[PDB]
Amino acid sequence: NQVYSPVTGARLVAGCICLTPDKKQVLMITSSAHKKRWIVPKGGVEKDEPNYETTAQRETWEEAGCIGKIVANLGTVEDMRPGGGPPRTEFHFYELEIENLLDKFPECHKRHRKLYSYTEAKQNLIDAKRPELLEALNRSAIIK
Ligand SMILES: O=P(O)(O)O[C@H]1[C@H](OP(=O)(O)O)[C@@H](OP(=O)(O)O)[C@H](OP(=O)(O)O)[C@@H](OP(=O)(O)O)[C@H]1OP(=O)(O)O
Ligand SMILES: [Mg+2]
Repeated sequence: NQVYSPVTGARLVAGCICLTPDKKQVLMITSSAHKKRWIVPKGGVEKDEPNYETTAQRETWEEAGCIGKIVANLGTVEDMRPGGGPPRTEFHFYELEIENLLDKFPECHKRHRKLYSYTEAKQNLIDAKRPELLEALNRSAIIK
């Protein structure tokens, strides 16, 4: 039920850089694969979905119980990895303004969630070994 690139054959994923009204803090969730690594909400595009905004906002709700307004398109980043060969993932990110953070959401028992300063969020994605996600974060309007 997943969607792949007709060029690279890379898996199409969409996610959100969820920033507060003041643009000081960003919403991070713990990885499911590894419980101590901090990432941002994102997930596979599905066949029915008409655009990437739909995937982004769906995954943002499921993984982080975040509701908000998409204010910007941060373009794409790739999971370019060791050796040669095409990327495995093509990520489409959007900046979202956090309107509401719900206590309950589909994966609130599988993950932790917390607002971080730019400084600490940058360290977390390094620690998490996800510089593609840090690229996307740096494209946002976060204060540093
Ligand atoms: O759908 P899968 O084939 O299981 O893909 C998983 C899944 O990615 P998605 O969220 O995009 O589905 C993991 O994310 P979780 O939802 O389990 O958190 C992600 O782990 P991260 O949490 O680090 O993103 C992991 O990537 P990794 O290679 O780091 O294990 C990735 O595997 P793929 O390489 O097959 O995409
Ligand atoms: Mg996911």
